[PDB]
Amino acid sequence: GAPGAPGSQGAPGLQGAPGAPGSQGAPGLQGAPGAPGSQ
Amino acid sequence: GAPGAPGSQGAPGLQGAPGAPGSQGAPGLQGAPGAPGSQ
Amino acid sequence: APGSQGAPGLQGAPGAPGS
Amino acid sequence: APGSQGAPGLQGAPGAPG
Amino acid sequence: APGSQGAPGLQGAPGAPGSQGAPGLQGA
Amino acid sequence: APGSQGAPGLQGAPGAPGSQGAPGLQG
Amino acid sequence: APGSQGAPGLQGAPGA
Amino acid sequence: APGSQGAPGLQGAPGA
Amino acid sequence: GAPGAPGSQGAPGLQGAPGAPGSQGAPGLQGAPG
Amino acid sequence: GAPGAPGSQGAPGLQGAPGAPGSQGAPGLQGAPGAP
Amino acid sequence: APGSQGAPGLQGAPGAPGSQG
Amino acid sequence: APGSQGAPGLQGAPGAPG
Amino acid sequence: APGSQGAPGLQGAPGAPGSQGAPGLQGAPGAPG
Amino acid sequence: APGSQGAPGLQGAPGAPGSQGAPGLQGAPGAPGSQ
Amino acid sequence: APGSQGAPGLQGAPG
Amino acid sequence: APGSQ
Repeated sequence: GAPGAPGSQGAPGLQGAPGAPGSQGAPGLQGAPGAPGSQ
Repeated sequence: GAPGAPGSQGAPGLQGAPGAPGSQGAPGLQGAPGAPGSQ
Repeated sequence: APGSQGAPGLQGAPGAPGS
Repeated sequence: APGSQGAPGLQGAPGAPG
Repeated sequence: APGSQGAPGLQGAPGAPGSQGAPGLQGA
Repeated sequence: APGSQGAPGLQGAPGAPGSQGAPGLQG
Repeated sequence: APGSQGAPGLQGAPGA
Repeated sequence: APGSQGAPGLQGAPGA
Repeated sequence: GAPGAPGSQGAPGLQGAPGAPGSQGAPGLQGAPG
Repeated sequence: GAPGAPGSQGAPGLQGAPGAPGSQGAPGLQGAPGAP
Repeated sequence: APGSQGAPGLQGAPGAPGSQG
Repeated sequence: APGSQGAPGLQGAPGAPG
Repeated sequence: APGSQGAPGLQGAPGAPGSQGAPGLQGAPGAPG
Repeated sequence: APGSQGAPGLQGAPGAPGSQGAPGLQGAPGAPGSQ
Repeated sequence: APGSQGAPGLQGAPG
Repeated sequence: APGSQ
């Protein structure tokens, strides 16, 4: 009258869940007055 | 008969690596081009 | 992954310099 | 994907005084 | 709830300055 | 569960639909 | 920004 | 959106 | 075997016009200078 | 017994039908506004 | 599949003009 | 991840009088 | 169906049409003047 | 169904990248010159 | 593609 | 540019 021992292992990686944000990095400002054509 | 040994999964919550590192985005040029001399 | 960018052509005609 | 729809936007600037 | 798991619907609420403009340019 | 599956997220995309210098040649 | 194509500014307009 | 590299992309200050 | 071919259905693919396109409008066509 | 190709087959699933007009890119832009 | 990529408005050198104007 | 893709693009027309 | 299982097909040759012609980008400057 | 299907490949043409059509070559129309 | 962005005119400042 | 400097 004995059942088994279903000690289900864990997940070696499991829900690591990397953010996967995706690179938005946007250095996008050289807008300092670039010598405007007003001379 | 006797108990068992571990092992199971199917899909233990797939997550996905991070997206990427900050790009250069849309680097600007300047406020206005043409000349820096006095108008 | 959904990676969705090669080169957005990196500048749409930067500008028309006044001179 | 697209880089800010012509990233700068109206690059020559909208003079449009009036 | 067996439910599911999903990343946020979207980000915050940005957007306004940085496109283009020159209220004061005439270039005549 | 019907929980951590997005939802609250706003645009989070700054359209930045205006950049008016103003001081420049004439105007 | 992408999405506002066509003539989001004066473009052809030399000025005002 | 159309997701395009739009913007007016032109010049207008010294244009007129 | 083959009780009712459980889920032995057809596999339609990518209908419509796969190949996500997009409009593209750059700085407008330049005028004909004098 | 022995399912006849068990599971299911509803392949098409989601669909984007990306049948946008081939022009996609600015076809010919805007007729040259000739200026003085 | 490997995809989703962008390169939208991949201008390259649309105008690349000097002091033409 | 198609290996990104052909990305031949950067600044357009920096023309005008400048 | 032991036939095959690999998620093999990742898109294909025609792929992005990417015609990549550039009929004209900057050639004859429309008679700038 | 041992080896049921003949491993349908990339359902036709593999080789992701496209860039086919070459609408033109270069040189936006007009009149050449340093103007 | 290390060192591979010059699309418009990069490294072409003739001024 | 042929000028502006």
